[PDB]
Parts: sequence; structure tokens; C-alpha cells
Amino acid sequence: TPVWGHTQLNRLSFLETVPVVPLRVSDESSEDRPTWSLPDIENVAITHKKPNGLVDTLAYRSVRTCRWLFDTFSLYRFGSITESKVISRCLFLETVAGVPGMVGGMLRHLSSLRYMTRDKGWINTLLVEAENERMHLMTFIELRQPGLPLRVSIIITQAIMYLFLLVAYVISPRFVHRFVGYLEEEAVITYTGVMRAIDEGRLRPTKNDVPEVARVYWNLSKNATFRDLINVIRADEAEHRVVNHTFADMHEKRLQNSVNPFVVLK
Amino acid sequence: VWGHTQLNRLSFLETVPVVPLRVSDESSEDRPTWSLPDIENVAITHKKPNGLVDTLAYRSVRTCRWLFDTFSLYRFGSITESKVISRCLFLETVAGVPGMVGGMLRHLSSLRYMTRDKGWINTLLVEAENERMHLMTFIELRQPGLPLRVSIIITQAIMYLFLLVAYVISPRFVHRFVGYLEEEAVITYTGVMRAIDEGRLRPTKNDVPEVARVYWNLSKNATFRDLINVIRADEAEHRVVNHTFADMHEKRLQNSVNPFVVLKK
Ligand SMILES: C/C(=C\Cc1c(O)c(Cl)c(C)c(C=O)c1O)CC/C=C(\C)[C@H](C)O
Ligand SMILES: C/C(=C\Cc1c(O)c(Cl)c(C)c(C=O)c1O)CC/C=C(\C)[C@H](C)O
Ligand SMILES: [Fe+3]
Ligand SMILES: [Fe+3]
Ligand SMILES: [Fe+3]
Ligand SMILES: [Fe+3]
Ligand SMILES: [O-]
Ligand SMILES: [O-]
Repeated sequence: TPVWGHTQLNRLSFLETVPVVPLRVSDESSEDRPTWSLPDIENVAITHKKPNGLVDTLAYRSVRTCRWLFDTFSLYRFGSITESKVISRCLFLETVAGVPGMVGGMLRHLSSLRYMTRDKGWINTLLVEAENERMHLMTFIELRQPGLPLRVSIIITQAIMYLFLLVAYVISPRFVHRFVGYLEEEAVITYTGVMRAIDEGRLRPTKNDVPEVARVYWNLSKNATFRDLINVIRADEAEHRVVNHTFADMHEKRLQNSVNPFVVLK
Repeated sequence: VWGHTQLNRLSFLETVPVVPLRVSDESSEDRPTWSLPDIENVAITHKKPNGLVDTLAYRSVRTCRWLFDTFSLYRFGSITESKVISRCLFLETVAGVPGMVGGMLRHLSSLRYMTRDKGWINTLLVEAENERMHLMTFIELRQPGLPLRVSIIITQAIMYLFLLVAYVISPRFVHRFVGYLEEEAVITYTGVMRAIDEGRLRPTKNDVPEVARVYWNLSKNATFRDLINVIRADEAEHRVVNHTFADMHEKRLQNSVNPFVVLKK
């Protein structure tokens, strides 16, 4: 269908159409949407992959070290579970889950560009992750819109974590791939916790008007609940878990410059 | 069957030796869909410098071109096919950079500020994947020397850092610079097409590479000329797209909706 041809290609600008384009939520993201079956991802589960040497271990300790600081500073520990404290958590953390796949994608892109070699499907995997995690932010910001302290600390988090991820990937992209491996091992835990807690009525959900952004992106029928939204977000993290653990492994074996195994499922 | 059982496995390393190399996976699934006789009337345009920033973006490129052409010897002697491919190989390394840094910075901005991005990221990201496909194509038709492989490495560094600070200081200027660059590219890519029609240039690569034939949806009959003709249209999509995006900045419209994402749907 698209009416994009040479009369449009010889234009100077389309600045003028800008005021008459609708803001339909589906545009927020590309069409590489994830498609999960609620009854199948329902049985997603908590795994843990053994660290192989020093770098796998450094990686695993840092994620533990961070889970522990975060969990304590943020008071997630004592008090009952709450809607408020779940989404506030997911909101802040989702800002930093978006970074990794954009540094890997972006650097593997640049490498492809300077030794003029073929990437074999790695770049388009990482950037859909980055995107897919950015859409995790976009959903929770429909649910809780935070205030000035939490926002200022999100900005300093990105400054710090952009710098670490960036310079970690240049020196050991296995490290960073291992690190998201384990990062997501914790993401999966935290979310099955939230579903379990709904199922045992300890956190019975108030936000069931699932946002339009999330309905389009996960193709969810109108009658979907917070628990159904959460699960799918948890299913996404199990994928990333396997992808960054498969990617780390591949490096360990010196298979960086080999086909991205997840291209086949497509 | 991509479900829990696959998501609950730890690693898919054992699958690497059983997955085959396919040209269709070297990019995403967002491919140019051109029809040759339509895109034969792409054309050289020039946007008016609207103000001090544009004038600076334009005068940078014009000097980059003058310098590069006297230093590369483009104009010295006759057009040859080695001289065209040499050049476009060099330059198409540089060209993949801008969309990526742009795409990245905007991604980053939606995360820290928690704001809709409204279609820019992807367009700016497939824009980088496109230029890299041009590049993967040109690596098939020539494999450059050691001298040039070094010249290409160091030039990434200067250019990467340049756009990094440029896009943080002023995205208006970058998009314009990019818009202007892609005027010049269409000029070159028409000089070439015209050189073929005249017989001043007789390509020998009128076997077009596999990567390119499924990236662009061409036939095994299509030639060098036809390849230069789908690429040129890519360079004119980035010409408009980018001059529009930079008009959106000049007007404080850089957080409205990217208009092209309707111009598809
Ligand atoms: C391992 C951690 C939390 C588990 C966890 C979650 O519980 C959730 Cl809910 C998500 C989304 C993720 C996403 O990765 C996630 O990693 C602590 C990470 C702390 C930092 C990175 C510091 C503050 O910079
Ligand atoms: C020669 C130049 C421009 C013409 C031109 C072309 O002739 C071509 Cl063939 C293309 C593809 C493009 C793509 O954008 C292109 O811009 C100068 C480019 C900049 C440098 C060399 C240094 C890094 O600053
Ligand atoms: Fe994650
Ligand atoms: Fe996430
Ligand atoms: Fe190009
Ligand atoms: Fe270009
Ligand atoms: O996440
Ligand atoms: O280019």
C-alpha cells in the first residue's frame, strides 16, 4: 500500500504535514512486537546459569551486590507488598534495562562498519530488546507518574550506567552480556513474586484498565488484567535472560563473529 | 513454538553449529520497497540555508567534499569503476554513523525523561541499517587495501566523536548536515548512472550481490545501474527525512509525532 515514491523523494521537507498526523499509540514502536500466549508463558519459571570463570563471577557478584543495595535502600523489604511500591520499582529499574541493548547494538554496528564485515543478525536483536524494555518504561509511566526526586536520580543513574555499560562492553562484551543474563534472572524473580502475590490475594490489583500502549504492543484483548500485563513483561525477561546468556557463552567460545542463533525463530 | 520451555532454557549455544548463514538475516525485516521505473526520476535538490546553523552545516559539507575530491583524485582523469566503488565504499562507512548516534541519543532521552518518542527512534535506526547495507553491498564488489582499511578505522573515531557531541549540543545542525550530505550523495549517484548511459563507464559488476538482491527485492537480471538506482533512492529518503526532522527542530517540533510513520499506514 505505502505511497512513498519519487515525487515524495524530491520534496524538500514534510514539515507541513506534521500538524495533521494522529498520535496513534502503535507508532511508539516498530512492528517487531512480541507475541505471547497467556496460558503458555503462565508456566515461565526461575532459572539460574552457573558462572564459568572469573568474569562470569565478577558479573554475578555485581548483580547480587546491586540487588541487595537496591532492595534495602528502596525499602522493598519490610512493609507489605503494595501496588505503589511494585510499579515505582519497575518504573525506576526499567529506565536502566533499556541501556544495554543500545550499547551492544550500537558498538557491534560500529564494528561492522570499520572492518566492513557482516554482523549476522546480532544488531537487530539487541535494539528490539532496548526498544522492548523502553516499552516497559512507557507502560509503567501510564501507571505511576513519578515526582522530582525520583526523576533526578533516574538521570544520574543513566549517566553512571551509560558510562559503565559502554566501557564494560568495549573491554568485555562477554561481561556485559553475562551481566544482563543475571540482571534478567532477578527480573524474572521479582515479577513471578508479583503474580504469586496477586494469586494469594496479598496484593489484589487496582490498575486493571491496562494502558492502550500495552494493549497494542502485546495484542491484549480489552478484558486483560494487571496480572496478565505483568506476566507478559516477565516473559519478555526470560527471553532476554537466554539471549544475553547465549550471547555471553558465544563469546566465551570465540563465536562473536558467528550467526545469531535466534534469527531462526522468526 | 517460542514459548515457556524455550524461555526456560538457559543457553542456546549448542544450536550455533546447526544454524546456517542467510543473507536475509544480515538486516532487520524493514527493507526498501522501491519500483525501478518510479525511482528513475529521483532528483537533485538543494534546501535553502535557513539560518546560521544551516549555513554552518552546509559549509562544513561543501568543504568536506572539495577536500575529499582533490585528495581522492575523483576529478583526476576518467571515471573508472574502481574509482567509483573505492569512493562509495569509503564514504558509506561514515554514513551509517549519524542515524545510530541520533537513534541512540533519542532512545536514551525517552528513558531518562520517561517520554513517548513517537516514531523517531526506529526511522533513525533503520536509516543506519540501510546505509550499512549499502556498505555490506560495496564490500562484495571490492575488498579494499591495507592503507584504506586503516584510513577507514581512524576516520570512524573522529566522525563518531564529532556526531556524539554535535547531537548533544545541537540536533538541528546534525540532521541538516546529514540532509546536506545526502544531497551530495544523490549528485554522485546520478553522475554514475549518467556515466553508464553514456558509455563513459562500463561496469563489470553487473552481477549484483546476493545480500543486495533480497535486501532490495531485485531480480537476478538487474545490473550495476539498477543497484546504483535503488541506493540513490535510499540516499534521497534520508535527504527528505533528515531535512524534515531538522525543520522540526528549528520549530520546536522535536517532540511531536515523526510524520513518516503515518506516510506508511
Ligand atoms: C538486580 C536488581 C533488581 C532486580 C530487577 C528487578 O527486580 C526488576 Cl523489577 C527489573 C525490571 C530489573 C531489570 O534488570 C531487575 O534487575 C538490582 C539492579 C540495581 C541496579 C541496576 C542499580 C539501582 O543501578
Ligand atoms: C565526499 C563527501 C561528500 C559526498 C558524498 C559522496 O560522494 C558519497 Cl558517494 C556518499 C555516499 C556520501 C554520503 O553521505 C557523500 O556525502 C565528503 C564527506 C565527508 C568526509 C569524506 C569526511 C569524513 O568529513
Ligand atoms: Fe530486563
Ligand atoms: Fe523490562
Ligand atoms: Fe548510503
Ligand atoms: Fe547516505
Ligand atoms: O526489564
Ligand atoms: O550514503
